[PDB]
Amino acid sequence: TRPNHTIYINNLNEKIKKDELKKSLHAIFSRFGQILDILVSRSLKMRGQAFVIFKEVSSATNALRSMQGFPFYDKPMRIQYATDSDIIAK
RNA sequence: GCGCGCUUAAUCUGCAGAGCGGGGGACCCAUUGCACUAGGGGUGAAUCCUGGUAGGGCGAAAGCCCGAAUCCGUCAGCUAACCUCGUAAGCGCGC
Ligand SMILES: Nc1ncnc2c1ncn2[C@@H]1O[C@@H]2COP(=O)(O)O[C@H]3[C@@H](O)[C@H](n4cnc5c(N)ncnc54)O[C@@H]3COP(=O)(O)O[C@H]2[C@H]1O
Ligand SMILES: Nc1ncnc2c1ncn2[C@@H]1O[C@@H]2COP(=O)(O)O[C@H]3[C@@H](O)[C@H](n4cnc5c(N)ncnc54)O[C@@H]3COP(=O)(O)O[C@H]2[C@H]1O
Ligand SMILES: [K+]
Ligand SMILES: [Mg+2]
Ligand SMILES: [Mg+2]
Ligand SMILES: [Mg+2]
Ligand SMILES: [Mg+2]
Ligand SMILES: [Mg+2]
Repeated sequence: TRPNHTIYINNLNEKIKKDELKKSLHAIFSRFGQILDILVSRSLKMRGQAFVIFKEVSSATNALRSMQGFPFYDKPMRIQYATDSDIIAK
């Protein structure tokens, strides 16, 4: 719940492949600001989740506030704030 | 060495078939998971608590024992089709 450069999204449709999911997430979130990276994994623990890392925290906050609850692949996205991502911390 | 047996998927036929087993792997169902570095998982009865113990083997029974080892490599839920490998080894009696 603490503001971060990286936003954490879950409740995502697990049938959607990594490439397509990342492409769609970039498509939707790039309008809020420059995206540093998008981490997606389909492992047992990490599936249904994604990490969108923004260049600016303001972008992260606006994206989160704006896309909170968005119908994405027939499921409402659940968005919270990320610890800092390795790319940012470094 | 051979004849019965025993744990085990570990046995038969002339490296390969048959038989017996292990793992991956859709739809369906279940899973809401804070990652970018031991974690997660598989064979087996062999797991846990600080000698006990879950769980297993022989035995009609009472009783006697095991309660090991090791591997995949950061990854594996269920799962037809399908893809794959294993068929090592350790003993008890007799001649
Ligand atoms: N899969 C398993 N799960 C749990 N526990 C297991 C197990 N396999 C074996 N055990 C236990 O550990 C001991 C190991 O015996 P092993 O098979 O080396 O050696 C055995 C066996 O090779 C042989 N044996 C046992 N019963 C036999 C029988 N009825 N006929 C012929 N030979 C027998 O003589 C030895 C006597 O063993 P014993 O039964 O006193 O003790 C056995 C058994 O109690
Ligand atoms: N789903 C999974 N998740 C995580 N790790 C997994 C896994 N599946 C397999 N592994 C591990 O990786 C190896 C893969 O070889 P595979 O299981 O084909 O090779 C196995 C298997 O094909 C066969 N096997 C194992 N247990 C068997 C059994 N009970 N009956 C018949 N064959 C068996 O012999 C080999 C034994 O070697 P081992 O099991 O040490 O070697 C296994 C195991 O250590
Ligand atoms: K088991
Ligand atoms: Mg062969
Ligand atoms: Mg099994
Ligand atoms: Mg599976
Ligand atoms: Mg038996
Ligand atoms: Mg899977």
